[PDB]
Amino acid sequence: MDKEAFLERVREGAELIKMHIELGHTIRLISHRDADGITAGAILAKAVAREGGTFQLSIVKQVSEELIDQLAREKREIYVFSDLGSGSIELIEEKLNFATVVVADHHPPEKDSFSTDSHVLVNPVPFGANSVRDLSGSGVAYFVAREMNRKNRDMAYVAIVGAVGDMQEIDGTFHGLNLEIIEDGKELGILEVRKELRLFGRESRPLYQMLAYATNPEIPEITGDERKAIEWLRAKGFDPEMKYWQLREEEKRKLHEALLVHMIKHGAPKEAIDRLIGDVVISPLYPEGDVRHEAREFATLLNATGRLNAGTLGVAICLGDEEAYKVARKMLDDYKKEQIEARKFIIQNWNMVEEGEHAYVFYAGKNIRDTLVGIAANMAINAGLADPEKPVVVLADSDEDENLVKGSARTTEKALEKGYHLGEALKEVAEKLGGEGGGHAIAAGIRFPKNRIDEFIKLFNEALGRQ
Repeated sequence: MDKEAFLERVREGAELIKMHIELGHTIRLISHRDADGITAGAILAKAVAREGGTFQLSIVKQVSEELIDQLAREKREIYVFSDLGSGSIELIEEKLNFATVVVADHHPPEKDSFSTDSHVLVNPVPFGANSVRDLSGSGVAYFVAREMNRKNRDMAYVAIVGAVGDMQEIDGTFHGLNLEIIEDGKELGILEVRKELRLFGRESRPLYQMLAYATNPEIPEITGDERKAIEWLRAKGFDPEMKYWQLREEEKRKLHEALLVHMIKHGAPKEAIDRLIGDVVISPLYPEGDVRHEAREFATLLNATGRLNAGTLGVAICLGDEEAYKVARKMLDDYKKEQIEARKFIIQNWNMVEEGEHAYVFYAGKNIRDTLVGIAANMAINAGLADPEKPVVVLADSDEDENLVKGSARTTEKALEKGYHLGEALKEVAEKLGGEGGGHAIAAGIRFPKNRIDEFIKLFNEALGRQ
């Protein structure tokens, strides 16, 4: 793999950053949105701060020409790209030749090096490392930070969180330079490698969801069906509502046994089994039951902050800001709280639905958020409250606009046998009201003027009548 040539570029980028830190220049940091990028960005930010330096961080979706030009107009002394930039080398090189740039990334590069000296490409791939299993974005950032100062080895777990988010251990175990980072984490006792269930949700999910949402690999006759999964755990004498971390080591082994036997009974290859049960990274730095205690669950948290326009908050968490974690918790729990509220409202106030000949229409106004309209509809159905043969529509005032109403329609298999098609019906009514609508036969959505709700109820019943 020629580690020494790679380590040479690492040192190149490490000393270059420290040079600007000692010059009192603000280190401009740019990192990718996912878990690999948020962890990578934090590792560099930690390094800068540990040296008494100063940084400004950005969490972006991708490197684009617009972005590079924005950055060039900031006229910074140094730009540090993290988990990004490898495909944008000549771009970066032309528009940022006036400044120092360090690229710490593992994606297949455009070129194997920058033509000028003040631009260094820190990347293991040109030296013979596999982009998807030998080291991740957080990993190369970790090498840089460790060269700057060995103390940054305490970010070893944060580095591995990125690796797992990037699925570097897709086969069930770690490889390449990742192994070195893990050993650093083992020496500082901030991470432990277990042999456990490699599924998501060992800290914050019920066992039956942990199994049903298993895709790598999939669990035959269980993946997809939560009810089948519930039945399965109860039959093997397990609490389907319990969380994996709440099991004893004794109970965990028997869970593994039942799953081993389950896979063998379906003829799964050894490789599939080794992906289901294998390396799981745990950190003593966090209490068991907390999503930060295991790497996959941590990465899932950070991916979430990335998609919620709060990537910099996810970075703060990796840095050790407990208050940031509280922000992230309330942020996620407030949504779960709205989903619960949505189902409460529609069931309690169900005595006020505009039942027509063919459909139920429920207007909730401001009471339910745009996005929760669909699950509200499903609630009325699943409660057995609504006639299963009769489609349900929930309507709520839109957050974006004000004169607008977003709506979603759901129904059943039984109803579809009457020839119903919510997508085609919502299409027709939308066009007539001057809005947008469409979707599948069993589920669809629509947006239209708030002042034509009575007209919608008429048109929607009529549109279903024709089918």
